[PDB]
Amino acid sequence: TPDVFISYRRNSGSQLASLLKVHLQLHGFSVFIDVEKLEAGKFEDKLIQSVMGARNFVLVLSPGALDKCMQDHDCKDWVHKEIVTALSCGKNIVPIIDGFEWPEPQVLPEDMQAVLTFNGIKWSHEYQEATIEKIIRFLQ
Amino acid sequence: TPDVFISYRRNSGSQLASLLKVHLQLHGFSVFIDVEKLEAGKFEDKLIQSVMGARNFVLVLSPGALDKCMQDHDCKDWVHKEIVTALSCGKNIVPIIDGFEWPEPQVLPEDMQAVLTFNGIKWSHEYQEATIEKIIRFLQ
Amino acid sequence: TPDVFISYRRNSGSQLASLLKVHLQLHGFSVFIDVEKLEAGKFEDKLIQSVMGARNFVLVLSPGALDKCMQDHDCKDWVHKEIVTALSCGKNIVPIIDGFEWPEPQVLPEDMQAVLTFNGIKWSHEYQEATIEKIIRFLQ
Amino acid sequence: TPDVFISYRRNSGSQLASLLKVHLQLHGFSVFIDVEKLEAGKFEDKLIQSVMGARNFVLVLSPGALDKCMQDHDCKDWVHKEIVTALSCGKNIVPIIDGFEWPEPQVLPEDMQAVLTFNGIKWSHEYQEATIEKIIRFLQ
Amino acid sequence: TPDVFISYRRNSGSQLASLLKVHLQLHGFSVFIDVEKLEAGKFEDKLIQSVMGARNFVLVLSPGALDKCMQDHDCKDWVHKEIVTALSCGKNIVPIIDGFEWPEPQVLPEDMQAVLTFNGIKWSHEYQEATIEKIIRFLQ
Amino acid sequence: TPDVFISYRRNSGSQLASLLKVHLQLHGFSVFIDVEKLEAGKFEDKLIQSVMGARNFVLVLSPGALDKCMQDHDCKDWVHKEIVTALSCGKNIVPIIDGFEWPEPQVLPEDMQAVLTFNGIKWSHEYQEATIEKIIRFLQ
Amino acid sequence: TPDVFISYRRNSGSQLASLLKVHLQLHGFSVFIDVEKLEAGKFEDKLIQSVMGARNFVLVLSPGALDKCMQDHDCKDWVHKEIVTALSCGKNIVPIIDGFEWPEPQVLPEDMQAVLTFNGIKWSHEYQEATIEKIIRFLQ
Amino acid sequence: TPDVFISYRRNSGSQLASLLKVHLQLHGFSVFIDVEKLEAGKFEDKLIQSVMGARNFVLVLSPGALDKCMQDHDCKDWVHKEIVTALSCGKNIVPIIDGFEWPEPQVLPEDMQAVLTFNGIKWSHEYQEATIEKIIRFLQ
Ligand SMILES: Nc1ncnc2c1ncn2[C@@H]1O[C@H](COP(=O)(O)OP(=O)(O)OC[C@H]2O[C@@H]([n+]3ccc4c(I)cccc4c3)[C@H](O)[C@@H]2O)[C@@H](O)[C@H]1O
Ligand SMILES: Nc1ncnc2c1ncn2[C@@H]1O[C@H](COP(=O)(O)OP(=O)(O)OC[C@H]2O[C@@H]([n+]3ccc4c(I)cccc4c3)[C@H](O)[C@@H]2O)[C@@H](O)[C@H]1O
Ligand SMILES: Nc1ncnc2c1ncn2[C@@H]1O[C@H](COP(=O)(O)OP(=O)(O)OC[C@H]2O[C@@H]([n+]3ccc4c(I)cccc4c3)[C@H](O)[C@@H]2O)[C@@H](O)[C@H]1O
Ligand SMILES: Nc1ncnc2c1ncn2[C@@H]1O[C@H](COP(=O)(O)OP(=O)(O)OC[C@H]2O[C@@H]([n+]3ccc4c(I)cccc4c3)[C@H](O)[C@@H]2O)[C@@H](O)[C@H]1O
Ligand SMILES: Nc1ncnc2c1ncn2[C@@H]1O[C@H](COP(=O)(O)OP(=O)(O)OC[C@H]2O[C@@H]([n+]3ccc4c(I)cccc4c3)[C@H](O)[C@@H]2O)[C@@H](O)[C@H]1O
Ligand SMILES: Nc1ncnc2c1ncn2[C@@H]1O[C@H](COP(=O)(O)OP(=O)(O)OC[C@H]2O[C@@H]([n+]3ccc4c(I)cccc4c3)[C@H](O)[C@@H]2O)[C@@H](O)[C@H]1O
Ligand SMILES: Nc1ncnc2c1ncn2[C@@H]1O[C@H](COP(=O)(O)OP(=O)(O)OC[C@H]2O[C@@H]([n+]3ccc4c(I)cccc4c3)[C@H](O)[C@@H]2O)[C@@H](O)[C@H]1O
Ligand SMILES: Nc1ncnc2c1ncn2[C@@H]1O[C@H](COP(=O)(O)OP(=O)(O)OC[C@H]2O[C@@H]([n+]3ccc4c(I)cccc4c3)[C@H](O)[C@@H]2O)[C@@H](O)[C@H]1O
Repeated sequence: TPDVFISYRRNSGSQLASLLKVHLQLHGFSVFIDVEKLEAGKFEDKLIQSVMGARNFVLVLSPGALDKCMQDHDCKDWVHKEIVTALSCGKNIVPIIDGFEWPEPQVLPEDMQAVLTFNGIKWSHEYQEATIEKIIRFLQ
Repeated sequence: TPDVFISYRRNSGSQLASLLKVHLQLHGFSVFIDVEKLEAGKFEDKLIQSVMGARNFVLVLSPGALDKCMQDHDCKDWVHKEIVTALSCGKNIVPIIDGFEWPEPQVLPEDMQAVLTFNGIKWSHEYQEATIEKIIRFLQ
Repeated sequence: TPDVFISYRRNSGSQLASLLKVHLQLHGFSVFIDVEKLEAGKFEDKLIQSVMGARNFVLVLSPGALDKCMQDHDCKDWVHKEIVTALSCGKNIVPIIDGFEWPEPQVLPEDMQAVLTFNGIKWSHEYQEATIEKIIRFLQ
Repeated sequence: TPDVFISYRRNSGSQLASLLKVHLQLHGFSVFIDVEKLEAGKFEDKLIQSVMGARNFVLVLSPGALDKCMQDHDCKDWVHKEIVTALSCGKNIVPIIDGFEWPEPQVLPEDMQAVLTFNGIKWSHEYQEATIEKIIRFLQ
Repeated sequence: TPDVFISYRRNSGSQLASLLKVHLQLHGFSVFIDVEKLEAGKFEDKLIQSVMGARNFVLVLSPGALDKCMQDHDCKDWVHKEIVTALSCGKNIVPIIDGFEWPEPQVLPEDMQAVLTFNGIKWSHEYQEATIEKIIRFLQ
Repeated sequence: TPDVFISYRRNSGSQLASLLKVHLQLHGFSVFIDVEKLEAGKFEDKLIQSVMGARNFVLVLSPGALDKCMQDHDCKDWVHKEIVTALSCGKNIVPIIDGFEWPEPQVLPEDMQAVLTFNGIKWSHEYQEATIEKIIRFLQ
Repeated sequence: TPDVFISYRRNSGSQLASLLKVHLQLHGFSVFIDVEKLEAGKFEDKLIQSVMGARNFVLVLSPGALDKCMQDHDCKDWVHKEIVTALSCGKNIVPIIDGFEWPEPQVLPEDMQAVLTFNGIKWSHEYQEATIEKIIRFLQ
Repeated sequence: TPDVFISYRRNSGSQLASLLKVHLQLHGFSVFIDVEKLEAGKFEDKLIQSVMGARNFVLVLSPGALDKCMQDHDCKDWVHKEIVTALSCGKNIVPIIDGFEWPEPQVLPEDMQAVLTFNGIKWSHEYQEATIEKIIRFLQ
């Protein structure tokens, strides 16, 4: 299974996730993204099983990324699902912040709380080689 | 039996399906379609045993192709019947999306909810060369 | 150089226009379509230039095909603009008819009304191969 | 000297501008971007002196990328200042469409209004591989 | 193990905190600052485990540095709970004074009230060479 | 003579002026700061001669560093008096940004307008080493 | 422990207290002033114990010295707190008067009234040696 | 003859000046103060002829040390008479600042405004050892 798994929001952070894919690949990482690796069949059994098999779990944080996860107690939203699988399996979550404004824990569901307690990486357009060299530092 | 069976709405996807049917045949994929092989008076007992024979099932989801299917408990709608044999027989469904908007699962009857859970291909009018490849990779 | 220049409306004739092209170029003709052969630069020069360079002209009709062409007295529309260019030079126009309501000439621009007298070919949902012989016989 | 020169907005097209530069380099192109090639001194000379120095001119269009270019007849904006240099010197202009909604040519100033007449390349998230080869196809 | 551990507010004590780290390091110390040594994973378990291992404990005070610690009886504020673990563990608390005002001791939480009863060092910009030597003297 | 002359506002840039002095000294540069190289006598003669001496000119732009320069027609403020000297002799100006609100040129006196037209470096607390690496690239 | 303890009011007696130390020091006496001998750790225990260990006790009575001791029932004020420890251990109190006019002690707490009954010493600028020499004759 | 001449206001500078005198003497500078040297007879030609002989001219600037000199057009004030002799002879002036609020030049007579343009020394109660060391560098 690819080492890094990238979880993003389609209508908010598609360009960041694709830039993250390219730099990591040039540095010897095997990355998974849905618009490249997802194929024929039912798409539920491939997202959940692919998250587990990847050592790292990059989460792209872009403005209003977790708005749909709000009040999603039933666990229908597909960003709600992905974080839950990463926590329970205990992966190395590396949130990348790009214009994200953090809320307070009581606004989100109870299952996906531990993501807020992870050390993220600031994405900076002024010093990118420094931001990229830092992300590679976190990844295993 | 034909490699690919095409299911489309008569008053919507007729043009996409015909455009879709030709492209596959140029690539060695024998294709079945009603307007070319449907006769003999008793047509039910061939068209139902035409979707069983072909392993690949294509559901051309043109805008509002499921409109006349809600509350069809009798399952009289023809479009409803073809997919059922695909789900009952566990076929390889490859939906092609052209402007469709996905209703919530609770909307449509519970019987046919399976088709909503299959990864689908978005037909691109500007990059038609790459869209043809992605369909090939999905089809068996 | 191009031999057949195809005109259509992207909001209704996209699939129809795409289907026509594949057969004509299959038989050995040369075809120009915007979403393929159009190149870098300014296009208003190229389209009108390409329309002239094509001995054959094809028009695709469809409901809403000329809704935007109505009251285009300034010749800003691209369907109206390209039709007259071919019309003036006596280009071989081969219209294709579709399911739409025929509007009376007065509403449409007077200069463009001259194309209505050409011997169009109706598109058949059940005799697709029949139309290919009829249309390709019009060409050289 | 540089071969390509990328213009964009820093609050809407920086992720697409960064992804665009990465791919161009792998294919042997020398892309100029501000956050990398800009150094010490007065930047109004190196930017302009490099706009006219590169054969190709690339512009990234994003949601509302030209509003700061509207009614700015004073020419104080820099995306404006870069295009006129490319429009005037007759470089190869390659717009990229990423959610852009085209305005009618009247709103923008006169010296910039000829950019709307070029042939942009739609950015597709589903078919990024086909998008890049097109851009390279345009670059010369 | 880090010899020193700097606890500062981010929005006002970062310039003082970073200058301290440089001067302390040149004398052979091993300072811990979050932006340099905090890495991948949940961060709370790391610094609390790093302060406990920190022989000393520089607390940069800044105009309103402890503004956010009043009424934080929950022990959630981060400057707040950082001090408590060193009072609880009985470390060498060395307040650094740069523009700070001393309020009534009642308002602060009772778990951290012992912090106001320590000998502080006043930072001076006219005599920086002299305030650095005094800091190095307070460190054991 | 030295290599760098550092200008700041003592009320807000004192920490960033001392942080940038020690880093630049460790790289083999000679830095003039007012509270170290300034001895006894008429300081006006020494400041103006020190600005003229060092080839480089670093200006620490912090929140409001140019507020006192507004309406300074008489040229009495001392940060203003140093910038006019640097521009006139054509030195190498390297502004450093920190929380700065960039103003419209008109507010500042006409004498020192050219400072805003030089390329600067944004000070980053998370990526400080890359920032210091960038400054050394500007310096001569 | 010191041979003499200096208690003063920092907003008045600092300059005098600094002149007392530099004169008692030259006569062999060992002195405790807070600005130079107070160091790492908690300070309250060190200054209420230094009064105890001190062999002599000096109270610099300067304008406004005992204003803050007024109605200090809790004995928080350090000028108040340092006297009581001096009286309890039977120490020698040698007040120095510099423009101080003693009040009625009814208002003062009954635990401080003992100070005024001690033989005071007046500081004379004109005849410093006479007052310096008398102070030593009192230091026993 | 004395090498350092101390000017002070007896209602404020008496204590600091006496402190400043003792520290200077221990380092080997023959200092001149009125209470220690102003002999009998007529005192005008005593300290007016001394400052000229003394190379350095220290001036204690306690709160209101030049508030009586304001509008002293008659040269009556004795602090005024000493600055003019120091300036008019071109001596080395070393102001010592203690709780001073620097006035705007126009408030003072033109004869002695030149004393404000000398690099003064800020007296620090916490860092007197550095303060005293700094004066030694400023002396000659
Ligand atoms: N005895 C008779 N002989 C000849 N024509 C008859 C007839 N009775 C009725 N019609 C006509 O057929 C229409 C029903 O079609 P529609 O009402 O539009 O429904 P859909 O568009 O949803 O279906 C779209 C999908 O159905 C599958 N399909 C295939 C063959 C079908 C046949 I043969 C008959 C009916 C439905 C069929 C549906 C096909 O594969 C396609 O892909 C009626 O209106 C009549 O004009
Ligand atoms: N069967 C179907 N085939 C084609 N298109 C369909 C469809 N059903 C629905 N749509 C349409 O596609 C949109 C998706 O956007 P959303 O529903 O807002 O989801 P998100 O953007 O929040 O999550 C973003 C993250 O989820 C993971 N992911 C990966 C694949 C997914 C698929 I395939 C379907 C639905 C969610 C998916 C989520 C992946 O890792 C990604 O990075 C829907 O809205 C529909 O318009
Ligand atoms: N002297 C100074 N030094 C450092 N930073 C300064 C600064 N003055 C201002 N800022 C800050 O930098 C931001 C720039 O963002 P904007 O002013 O909104 O420009 P845009 O993003 O709209 O245009 C996008 C296109 O402009 C070209 N470009 C390149 C470099 C530029 C620089 I350097 C300054 C100003 C405009 C520039 C425009 C480039 O080719 C790009 O492709 C401002 O807002 C300030 O925060
Ligand atoms: N400068 C620009 N670069 C890139 N994309 C731009 C753009 N400006 C606008 N769009 C976008 O492309 C869409 C298409 O234009 P539409 O307004 O929908 O007109 P139609 O599609 O109905 O007519 C169809 C008939 O016109 C001929 N044709 C060919 C090429 C055209 C181009 I290139 C632009 C506009 C109209 C064109 C019409 C074509 O060969 C056929 O025969 C617009 O809506 C914009 O989303
Ligand atoms: N899960 C997340 N991952 C990444 N970034 C996140 C985040 N959540 C939130 N932010 C962002 O980072 C900021 C932190 O600054 P603040 O929240 O204002 O705290 P303070 O400045 O008041 O206290 C200053 C003292 O806190 C200690 N410290 C150290 C590390 C911390 C981390 I890592 C996260 C949150 C607080 C921390 C506090 C440190 O030792 C320092 O000395 C927030 O504001 C968010 O913008
Ligand atoms: N926790 C803290 N750490 C560092 N600095 C702190 C601080 N709290 C406060 N300040 C600062 O120090 C000033 C004290 O001024 P005050 O409290 O008004 O005292 P006084 O004016 O009466 O004159 C002084 C008299 O108190 C005895 N003394 C000696 C040492 C002291 C120390 I060390 C701390 C507090 C009080 C002290 C009192 C001394 O022996 C003499 O007799 C405040 O204003 C702050 O700027
Ligand atoms: N004939 C007389 N014999 C004896 N004592 C007399 C007297 N007439 C007047 N007083 C007394 O002196 C006071 C005026 O002192 P103040 O009003 O405070 O003025 P200052 O503080 O500026 O002076 C201090 C600064 O000036 C220089 N200095 C040096 C010597 C001075 C003398 I001798 C007299 C006046 C000012 C002098 C100033 C000195 O070197 C230092 O630098 C009056 O009240 C009388 O008690
Ligand atoms: N003769 C005197 N001796 C001692 N202290 C005096 C004094 N006169 C006045 N003060 C006091 O010192 C404060 C200075 O702070 P400010 O008034 O805000 O000035 P700035 O912020 O502009 O300075 C930031 C930049 O100015 C240059 N610089 C260098 C040396 C300066 C000197 I020497 C005096 C004044 C301004 C100077 C500015 C230097 O290069 C630095 O980088 C005033 O307010 C007075 O309280």
